[PDB]
Amino acid sequence: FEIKKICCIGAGYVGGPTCSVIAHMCPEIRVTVVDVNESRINAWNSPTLPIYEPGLKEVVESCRGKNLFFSTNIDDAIKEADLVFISVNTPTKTYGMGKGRAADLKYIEACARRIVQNSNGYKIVTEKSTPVRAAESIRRIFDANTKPNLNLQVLSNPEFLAEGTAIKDLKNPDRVLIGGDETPEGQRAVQALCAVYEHWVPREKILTTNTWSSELSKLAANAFLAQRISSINSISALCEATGADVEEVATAIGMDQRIGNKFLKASVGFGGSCFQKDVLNLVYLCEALNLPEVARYWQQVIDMNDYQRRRFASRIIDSLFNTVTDKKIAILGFAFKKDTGDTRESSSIYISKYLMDEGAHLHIYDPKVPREQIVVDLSHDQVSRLVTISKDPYEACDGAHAVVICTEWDMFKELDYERIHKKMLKPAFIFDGRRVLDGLHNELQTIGFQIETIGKKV
Amino acid sequence: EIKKICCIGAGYVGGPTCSVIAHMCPEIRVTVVDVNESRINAWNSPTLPIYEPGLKEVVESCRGKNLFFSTNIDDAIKEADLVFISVNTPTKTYGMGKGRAADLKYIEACARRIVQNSNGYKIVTEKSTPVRAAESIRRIFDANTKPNLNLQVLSNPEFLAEGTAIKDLKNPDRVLIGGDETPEGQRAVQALCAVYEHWVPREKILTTNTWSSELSKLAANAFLAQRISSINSISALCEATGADVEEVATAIGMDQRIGNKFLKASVGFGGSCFQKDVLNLVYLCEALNLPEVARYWQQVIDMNDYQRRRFASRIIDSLFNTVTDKKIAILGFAFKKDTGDTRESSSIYISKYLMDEGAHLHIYDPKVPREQIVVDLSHPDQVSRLVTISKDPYEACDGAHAVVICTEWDMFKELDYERIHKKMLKPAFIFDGRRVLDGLHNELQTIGFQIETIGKKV
Amino acid sequence: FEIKKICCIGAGYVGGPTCSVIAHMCPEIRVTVVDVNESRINAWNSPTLPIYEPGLKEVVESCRGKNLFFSTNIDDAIKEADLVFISVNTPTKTYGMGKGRAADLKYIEACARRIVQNSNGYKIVTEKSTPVRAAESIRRIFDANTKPNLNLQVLSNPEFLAEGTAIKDLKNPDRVLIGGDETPEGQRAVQALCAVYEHWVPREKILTTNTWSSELSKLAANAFLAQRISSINSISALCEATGADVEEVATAIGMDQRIGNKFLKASVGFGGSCFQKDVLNLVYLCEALNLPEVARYWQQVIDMNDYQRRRFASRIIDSLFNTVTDKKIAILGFAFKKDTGDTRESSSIYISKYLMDEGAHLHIYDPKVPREQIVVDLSHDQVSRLVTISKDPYEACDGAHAVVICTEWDMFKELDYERIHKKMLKPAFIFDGRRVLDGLHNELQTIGFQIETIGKKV
Repeated sequence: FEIKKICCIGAGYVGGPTCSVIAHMCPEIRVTVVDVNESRINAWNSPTLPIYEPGLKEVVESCRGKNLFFSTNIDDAIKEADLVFISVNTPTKTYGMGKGRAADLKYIEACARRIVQNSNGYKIVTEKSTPVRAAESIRRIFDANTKPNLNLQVLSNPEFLAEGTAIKDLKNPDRVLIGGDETPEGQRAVQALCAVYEHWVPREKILTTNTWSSELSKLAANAFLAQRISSINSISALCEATGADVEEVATAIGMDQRIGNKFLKASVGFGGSCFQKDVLNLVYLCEALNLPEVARYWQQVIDMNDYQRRRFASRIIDSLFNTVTDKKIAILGFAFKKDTGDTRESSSIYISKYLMDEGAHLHIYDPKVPREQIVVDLSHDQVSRLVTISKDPYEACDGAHAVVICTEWDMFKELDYERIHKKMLKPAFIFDGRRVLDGLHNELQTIGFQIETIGKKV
Repeated sequence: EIKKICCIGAGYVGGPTCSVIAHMCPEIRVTVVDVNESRINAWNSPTLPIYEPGLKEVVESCRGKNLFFSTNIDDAIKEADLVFISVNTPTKTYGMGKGRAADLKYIEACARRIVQNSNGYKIVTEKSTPVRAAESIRRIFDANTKPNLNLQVLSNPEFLAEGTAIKDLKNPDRVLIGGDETPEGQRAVQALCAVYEHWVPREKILTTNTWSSELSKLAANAFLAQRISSINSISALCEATGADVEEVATAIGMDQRIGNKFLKASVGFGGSCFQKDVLNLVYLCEALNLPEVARYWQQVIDMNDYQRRRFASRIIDSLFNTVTDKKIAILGFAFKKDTGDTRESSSIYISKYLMDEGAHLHIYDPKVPREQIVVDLSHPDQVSRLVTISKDPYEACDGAHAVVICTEWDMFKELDYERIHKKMLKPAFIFDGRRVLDGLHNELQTIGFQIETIGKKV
Repeated sequence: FEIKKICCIGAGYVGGPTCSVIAHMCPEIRVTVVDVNESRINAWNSPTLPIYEPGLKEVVESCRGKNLFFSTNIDDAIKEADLVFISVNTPTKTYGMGKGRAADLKYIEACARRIVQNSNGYKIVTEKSTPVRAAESIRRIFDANTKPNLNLQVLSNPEFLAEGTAIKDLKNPDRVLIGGDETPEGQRAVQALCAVYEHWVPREKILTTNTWSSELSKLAANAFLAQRISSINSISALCEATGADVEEVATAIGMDQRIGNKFLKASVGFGGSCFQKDVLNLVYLCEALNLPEVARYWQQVIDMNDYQRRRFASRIIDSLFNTVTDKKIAILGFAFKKDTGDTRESSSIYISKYLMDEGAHLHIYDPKVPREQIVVDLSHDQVSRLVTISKDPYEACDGAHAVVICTEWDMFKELDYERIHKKMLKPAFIFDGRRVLDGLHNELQTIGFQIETIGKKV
């Protein structure tokens, strides 16, 4: 009927911030986040949260201990909950079928079973990572382990938040998506969860589908975004060959309202822990379902990304006459995008890897990524021989043959380039992988730099 | 200051654009010229050779005052400040790039005509904007200089859609103008801007180099085509998993970074713009040794081709792989609703696949003339033996095994399907290739139909 | 309950001989064979039957007009029948999907519909050509066109007879196979048809399966037989390369009772209208069902057959120094196997075709095949220029460079080879494609022949 108590299994990004927001917006609902990881739970109950998000500390502390609880007691929280969120990791498989592409359902299934063991009467169970087949899997387990007077409803409610802006995104979503059965039972359940979201979210922005659609939506959304980036990246190679300019072309394209102007910035390649993972998973799913045409269609988004990184590296190596042994090269930017410390699937790792294959002496600078993270990312002895992590950008550039800008940190616009030039070996190259130095081209060339950028003919 | 305009080419590009300019700039003399005398006479008649809503009023508003249609090319060039080249760029039919490359023969001949008839300073602006057009005109001008002859070459693509040409010309999303990044080019661009600023706000006017304006027109259409192919690829996936493509497209679309336009799954995209532009883009990548980029874009075409085939082969399979002497209704022949245009219509391809099976097709479309349906299906006896063009949908469905909906005409929503069912052979099939019958499935299933549709599992 | 009246739709090999035997063995049953082809029906009612089979004329005439009837009145025969056989042609598709491989269900479906229109109360309907999906197709049609008090049961009862021995095979079958639903209705029906066969056939030899199994059995049986031939043919190529002898190897193989000694005679290639058609159909079915591994497995049976014919032809052409223009060559045997006039998929057609490609003057002899059939088989002007049909074998060999034995007619063993040699050009070649001349090798070599055979090293 009404949702008064909520259990969230999983205290990560998927479930921590969401349930904190729910308990901040609905004073009447007892929200209990549970996790087997004790050190994670103690961090949520500390004055410093295990997740860095703007305004998150304030949201939690305004209701923690009131109607928001972080507990290591999973069993009991399930027992007394009207609604159980499942938001646990779904890491990519590391061995077996779909190795490196398919998602691993083991934690979802283990949570599904713990729910049965600890559960009585009516409950609504909503999965939040939403890989394809999660809901089907949870359904199979519930149906095969029933009890008298046990009625578990299964729903799907994917998270669309982006890290860095989790709270704004949670308070002001483009849409909320809930999936459930096209049954009179399933309808009863979708309504219940809707009523929770309607505390801060208009009904206009709440969309109800079937469980399969919510699963495929999350995946497809991220695939379309990634496609946009590879599309404009493919154009960038064509601009380099013709004398067109990818920033002019992208702006022209974006002013068509049927297309819109977002996700059209050409780059050395997309990164982050969402896009490649989701496109690879989509490809796997199509192969497994005997849809090879659709699989090869989506594979191109990955192949284009790979090609964009390789041709960038290759252009650097060719400018150096195909010899980079013992030459110092500055890598400016290691984060996968600016204004974050996240390096997952960062394009800098890949470019670095290519230059290390050439025996380059890499001096790497990034204002936010820790030295420890960079070392681990490049390793898998080569790192010890070839990689220096520079304290400052000038240190990285001192006596370098080339400067390679890999991340679009704003500070790179405003470095003293005349000084950098003096201390570089000649010819001094600047390779701009992010169009971050647009407008400075005439000045850099008169300073003496050979300056090159994605999507611009030499 | 531009006060005299000559437009070579009285087609879809030149006619409407120059009529609008003249209707917005009383002070500018605008002369549309063409060698084809009968066309010119038609522009000077009460029956223009182009049917666009609003066009007759625009023409008659200023024709004779400051808008003129003439067969005298030479005197129109001689006097003009600005010369638009608005001639056809047909796809090559033989030779290198047969079926994919644009043929620049008319653009070159105009460039040669312009030099023959010009002295002093003139701006020449290419409007069809195929890739290399600007370079071509520039090569003819540069090799044929006269003392005191200073021609500037600009590129200015049209973005109108037939049916809303006037609305798109009076309120464009953007105006694109390409020119050299030089003082000459800048001056020439400025002059053309000043013309458009009589009715177009300066924020919506974008200036670029001439390569960018060419690439932009090609790229925009490719991006649009790619979106439809992406959503069609999702539709196959939905059919295999139990997701619904409309649900999914609506979820994807409410992401403000993706936008909700061009996300409707269909039997395949059609029209004179998309396949042509993507094919030309593929061709240009091969020629520029960008095979990676060529196969990336080729996928947009292959996915379109795959979506049509799997739709057809689903019809053929449901009829146990024999359609010989079987009556099949085809509802809709235009490439989309509300038009009589059949170019690259999916109906053509579906009809073609069923004809290879010896199907007796009965085709109904409320706007496409019977001679256009016949001529499209005759392209390289089969049409003679197998095809009937019906005058009402009920004559087409009388005694048919299957009803194929290929074009999203609204009237198909509202037919008497109880009536149709009774007169169909059993089992009676409806294959809905446009999702036109969504919401009605339970009505039709209980009437007795086997009803199938794109992006919905059976 | 009991079967007293039987209607057979189709008066060919499938239904003519079977129903004649049924009416000869069951005096109590009224058997009525019907066909739209009037000239076929009048032939069955004449003293000379349209089908040549040993003892067939006697079987028909002992009961024709008593309890066996051949009628052009399809409609009425259906009305009064307890049991309706469907045994009409299922020709390979000539256009569309599965062209040249898939079977065409059009006549089965047309018979299914005529049955509904003309049928009341309870009837059992048994299809006898049994291509895959036939029964499913008939079932779909019956279910979609029901009436009050209409109960049609669908069964499958494939024919295994071989032409030439139809009657012996019908009176003494290895097995009878009937397929029907695993329902209490389907069981009722299978029993009824069993009781008919039990008039001359022991219950031990009557096998009951599901409708899908009977369909796949017919196909798979013929595929296994064809596989056996290609297997021993593959070995024959290996014997030629090693010095083993394929007749020794085949005999050794066959004496393993787990293998048995049938269908192990190596040849130039299998033929007849059953094997290639059934293997091609099996391959198509696997492709259509997304079983590409199984498809390529079975394709090898066809590829091996093709390879065996080609390498045989190629050996002839190489022995002639790759020039056969205007050289006379005797083709002895045109029938696909000995003791018949049937040339369907005969290996002689293929070998002939290869030599005609070389501009050979073919003199063709066969004791049973008509001249008219040979001409039609080789045609599709080349035949007029290059092909002579010889009255006698000696005429064929007179002034020939080579003698090619393509069919295993016994008479070829006993020709006067010393005479043939005298009249041949030298070197005189004999190419034995059937091991028909085994044991004569020493004599032919001392006569002066260069004699070669399948599966024997030079």
